[PDB]
Amino acid sequence: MFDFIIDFETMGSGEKAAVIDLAVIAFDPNPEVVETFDELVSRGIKIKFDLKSQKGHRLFTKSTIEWWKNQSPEARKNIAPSDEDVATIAGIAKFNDYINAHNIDPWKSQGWCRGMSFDFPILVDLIRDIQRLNGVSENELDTFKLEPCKFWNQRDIRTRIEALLLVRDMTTCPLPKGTLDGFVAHDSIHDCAKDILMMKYALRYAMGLEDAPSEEECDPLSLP
Amino acid sequence: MFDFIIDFETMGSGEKAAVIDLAVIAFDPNPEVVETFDELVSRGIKIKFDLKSQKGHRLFTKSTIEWWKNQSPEARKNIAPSDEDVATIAGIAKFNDYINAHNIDPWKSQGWCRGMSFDFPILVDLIRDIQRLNGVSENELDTFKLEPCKFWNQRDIRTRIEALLLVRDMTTCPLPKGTLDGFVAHDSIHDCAKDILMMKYALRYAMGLEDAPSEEECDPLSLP
Repeated sequence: MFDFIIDFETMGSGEKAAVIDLAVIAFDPNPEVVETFDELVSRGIKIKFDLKSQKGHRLFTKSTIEWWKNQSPEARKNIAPSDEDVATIAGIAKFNDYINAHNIDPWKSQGWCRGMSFDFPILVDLIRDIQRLNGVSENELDTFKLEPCKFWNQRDIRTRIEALLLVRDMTTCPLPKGTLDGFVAHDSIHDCAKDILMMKYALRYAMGLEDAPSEEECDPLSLP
Repeated sequence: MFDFIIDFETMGSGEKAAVIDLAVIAFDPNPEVVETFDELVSRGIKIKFDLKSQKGHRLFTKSTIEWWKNQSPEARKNIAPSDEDVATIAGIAKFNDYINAHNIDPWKSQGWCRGMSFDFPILVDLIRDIQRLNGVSENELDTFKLEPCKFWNQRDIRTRIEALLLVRDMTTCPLPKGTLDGFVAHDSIHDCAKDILMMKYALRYAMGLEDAPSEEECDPLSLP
């Protein structure tokens, strides 16, 4: 029984926000199982969307367009159009296929993102497109069976880590030295891998299966 | 500096969902203060929405209507129209007034709901309505200064309680005897006060400030 992480890059903010990419990784919640960076990254997939086709269908917020304009050249590159872009209806199909193929229990697994109010409402809006394509009226939408986890099993990453470490406003977690060797800063799959690791080590410390390293004794990439 | 909790009752699922009421309670995050049920309730407010005014504007989901059809008559009484009903712009104004009168810091306070992907997107869609009321286009909405907490300060109650107690899928917390004395079933404000109390004590049981009551020696309104 694996859990999973998801993370969207978008051009807007609400549940109809134009989506740039969607990274997802299944992982083992067992506190004594410490899945490493490389295997997490390898198990993960990145679904990349065709932005143009969402014009007229999804929401390009201008305060987000400008935000992207000011970001770094390598961050802007990761979000440029490429030949791997897929329509959103193809992307959500790929997303469901990954879940069905990766030991996710529809009733017992948990889904995680860095801000539940952001990724899950978009995810669900995309899954609702699956029913809209099949002619379902908006007020008759019912995606309870199509969703990758039960809604009461979505989980917020900021809330988890902050609660595990008992430090208000602390939503990252230091990892032992070299845990993030091979990290590429604007690789969607890596970002989810680091968040998976930070949540596992927070779980081990709060249980007492290892101790929090020092500032000079931990991978500096894990340090806010 | 207080934190706050919110909770809608709705007739719908997405961010456009038809709203029935909105309970909100400002409360003290500090562990060493245990505020009583009676003062939490007395600090809370309930905004009840006029359902008829939302027909054609907000989403009435068939399966949510059917789920309401099957609740007890006590639960359904809260749904019926009432003299205290307000238009959605009126209720979001009242919500903003309550937040402004109750020691909430925009940059530091944390907002709480049972299911971050449910209430906060509806809250934000109601606040967006303020900007559409001003003639702002959908693609130029920007509610960042209007939101009661910053988006990264939203927090999920299910994730919190489960993290503090270290039991997978345990989203309630046992309370010492008499803690819920006075609880009235299906009172929107009472439910939020219960959740504030369950979050506080879960923090205390994690910090060693008290030991959890035994399943026989706890308030039975806190059991699963």
